[PDB]
Amino acid sequence: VQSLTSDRMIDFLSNKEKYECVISIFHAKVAQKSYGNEKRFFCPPPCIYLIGQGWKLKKDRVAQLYKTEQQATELVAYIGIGSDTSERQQLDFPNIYDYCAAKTLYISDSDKRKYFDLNAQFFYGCGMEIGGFVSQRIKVISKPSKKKQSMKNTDCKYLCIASGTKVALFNRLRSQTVSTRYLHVEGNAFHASSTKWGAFTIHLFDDERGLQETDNFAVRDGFVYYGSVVKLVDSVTGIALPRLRIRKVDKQQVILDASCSEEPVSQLHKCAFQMIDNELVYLCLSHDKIIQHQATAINEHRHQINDGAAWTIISTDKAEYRFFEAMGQVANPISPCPVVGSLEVDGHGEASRVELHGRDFKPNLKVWFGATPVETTFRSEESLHCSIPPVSQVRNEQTHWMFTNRTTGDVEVPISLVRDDGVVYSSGLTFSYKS
DNA sequence: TTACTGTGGGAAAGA
DNA sequence: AATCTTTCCCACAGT
Repeated sequence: VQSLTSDRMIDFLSNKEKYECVISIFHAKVAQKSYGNEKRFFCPPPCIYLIGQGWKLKKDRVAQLYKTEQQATELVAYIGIGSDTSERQQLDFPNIYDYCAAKTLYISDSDKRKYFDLNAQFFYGCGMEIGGFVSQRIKVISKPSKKKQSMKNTDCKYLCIASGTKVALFNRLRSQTVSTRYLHVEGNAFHASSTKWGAFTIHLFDDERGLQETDNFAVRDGFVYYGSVVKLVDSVTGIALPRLRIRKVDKQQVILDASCSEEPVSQLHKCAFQMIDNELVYLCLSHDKIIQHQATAINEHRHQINDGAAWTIISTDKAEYRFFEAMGQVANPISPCPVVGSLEVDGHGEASRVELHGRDFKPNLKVWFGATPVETTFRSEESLHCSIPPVSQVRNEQTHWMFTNRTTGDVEVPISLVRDDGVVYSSGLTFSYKS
C-alpha cells in the first residue's frame, strides 16, 4: 500500500516544480571557536529557505488531514550542532515559501569537535514531524589565519579561497554585533541586509602580463590572492559587481605593500574592494546602501578607509534536499533524504548494471528510470546497484515526449530513488540510453 | 547609571 | 630562529 504508481510518477515528473518540496541550507565552511564563557556567533548566520509551491500543497494535506491551538499547520524548526540536543536553538521565521536564519549559534572550546555540521529538524504546530536535514561540513578554527605566505599541506579546502567558489561579505561597525550587515541583492540591486545574505561566486581573473615582461613564471594555483581582480556574481540572480580588486585591510588602513600579493586571502580576513581605474575608490557601505568611496592616501603603501568600506570575507556552502510524497502523505518523517553523488555504469552486455554512490541510502528505496522501477539491491548507506531496464520498456506513447531528446532523438530518463511509502527523491541525475 | 556582553586586538603559550 | 596557531585577557561600544 502506498507503493509509488507509474501514473503517479508521471503526474509528478511532468509537474516537478509544482509538486517538489525543496529545502536548502546555507552556511559558512568555517566557524571561529568560543573560549571560556564568551559566545562568538556563526556569521553569516546559517539559514534555510523552503522553496517551491510543493510546500503549500503539503500545508493543506496537513491542515485537512488535521481536522480529523487552532492553526497548528505552521512550521516549528530547530537547529543544532551535530546530533546533541542541549543547544538545539529554535529557528525564527518570490517562490520562497518560507525562510529562517540561526543568528546566535556558537561552538565552545569544550567541544572536542574538529569538524561538524548543522542539523535542522522541522515540524508542524500540531507536532507533526517533517524531518531533519544536515548542513554541509564545517571546520572549526581558533582565529582567522595570520599566514603571510602559502603552505602546501594546509587543507586549503577550508582556509584558502578557490577561484570559482562562493563567499559571503559582511560589514560590522566598531566591533558591534547589532551593526553587522551582509551584502545582498534585493530588487535586482545590491544592498546590505541585517537578516539575509547572499552567496557570491568569486571569479578570479588571471594577470595580463606576457611579452616584454619575463620576471616571474607563474602563481596560477587558482586561489585568490591579495591585489587580484575579482568579479563577484550573486549565485541566486545573475547580478554582479564591477570587476574590483581585493586588498587586505588592517585597522582602517588598506595595506598596499608590494609584498601583500604573496598572501592568499583567508577565512574571516578583513578586506576592501578598490576600483580598477580609480585605485583610490572602494566598494563602500552606507545606510544599507552600496556606494563607491573616496579614500585618502596616508602613504604610498597605505590608505585611510572608513569602517563602511571594510568587509570580512568568508567561504560559503549549500546543502539542498528535494522530496515529494507522491502517493499518500506518509506517517514517518522524510528525514533521511538519500543523496546521490554519481551514477556509475559498469559491466556491459545483458548483465549491464548501474552502481549508485551516495549517502543515506536505506533498504526501503527502489531506483526508478523515469516511470520504470527497477530491481534495486542495497549494499550500504553509501551504495546501491540495479540493472538497466530495456530501452523499449522505459517509455510509451503517454511518455514518449518527455523521455526523448528532441534534438539527438535519444532516450534520457531522470533517475529517482523512491521510498516504499511513495516518497520521491529526484536524484538530480539523468540516465541517457546512449549507454 | 550599573551589569552584562559580542567582538576584535594583543599577550603568552604551544608548535 | 622565526613564524604561526591556540589560548587568554581585555577594553570598546552596545543592549
